[PDB]
Amino acid sequence: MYKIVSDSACDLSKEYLEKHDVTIVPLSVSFDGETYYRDGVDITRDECYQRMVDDPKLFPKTSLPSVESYADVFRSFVEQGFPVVCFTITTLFSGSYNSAINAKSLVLEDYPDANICVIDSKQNTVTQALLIDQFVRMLEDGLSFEQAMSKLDALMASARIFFTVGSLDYLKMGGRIGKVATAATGKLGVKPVIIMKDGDIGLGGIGRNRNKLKNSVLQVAKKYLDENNKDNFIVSVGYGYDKEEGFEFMKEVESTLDVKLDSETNVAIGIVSAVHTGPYPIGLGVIRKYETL
Ligand SMILES: CCCCCCCCCCCCCCCCCC(=O)O
Repeated sequence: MYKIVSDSACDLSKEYLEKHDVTIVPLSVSFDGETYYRDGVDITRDECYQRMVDDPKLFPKTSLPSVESYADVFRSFVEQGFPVVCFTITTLFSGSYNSAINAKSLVLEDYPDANICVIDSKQNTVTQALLIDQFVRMLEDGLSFEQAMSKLDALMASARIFFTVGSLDYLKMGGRIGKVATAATGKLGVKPVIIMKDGDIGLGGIGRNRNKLKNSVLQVAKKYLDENNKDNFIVSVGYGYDKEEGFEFMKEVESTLDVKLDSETNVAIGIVSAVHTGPYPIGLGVIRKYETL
């Protein structure tokens, strides 16, 4: 029996965490740059979105989890004899992974025969949730840790997020915009269609109208799924401030792609991503079914 751990960027539902025994190590958010609140623990996802929606000039800051936060979780499981597997947001967005690496080392000092595996998921939000869920599936289906790890690279390489946001303001201010900043996207009124793959974000298209942008998101995903064998993928949706739009989007996804969503890994996009996307991200994530690899 493994104790699966993730940082809070994965956005897995309360229900999922209880059902599959996944433990979350929270990132923090600050609105004034002085006081920080642990994601989901000291503040709720809905409250954070509200602060941003109420104040379009407010740019909050995120902070990686402390080494001690990871260490206390690792330690409590390890002294019970549990092997630990810990997933983090992509190292290209956050130093979360390296906090966990330092925390593993800390715990080893006091428990030299401890089994702790730290994984740079190379994902975020929906695809981090999809990857964790593939791992949860493999272990529940009776694969050994080694058998599951032998599929990890291919799973991570196959993951994609296809999404759009309300503006470039938060991405630029938060420093992770990277290749999504171009001459075209810098023009007044334009929003990007964004693709997350291989641990980072890139530009998949542009537009101006919310509904047209969501249609472009779907067309970009459809091309990828068609190329790679749609039947062999799990598909889930992530939504931001407007839950109704999210549910309606899920219908468009199922209709356009001719799939049924895996609802367990649908996510209300969390604070970690929202601080950087703004309160209006919407999109879908996909990942290969391990069985097909
Ligand atoms: C369907 C899901 C759509 C939302 C996808 C958003 C994923 C990529 C957007 C960029 C996210 C940057 C997050 C950086 C978090 C930094 C945390 C920290 O301070 O260490």
